[PDB]
Amino acid sequence: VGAXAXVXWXWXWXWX
Amino acid sequence: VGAXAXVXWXWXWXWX
Repeated sequence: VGAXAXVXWXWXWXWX
Repeated sequence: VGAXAXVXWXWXWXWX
């Protein structure tokens, strides 16, 4: 979660 | 991964 990969910013799901 | 939860900083595994 949050920032990098997963649920949030960068990779996987959400933004970036 | 990275910063928040998962593999890295904050929650789950790594630091914080």
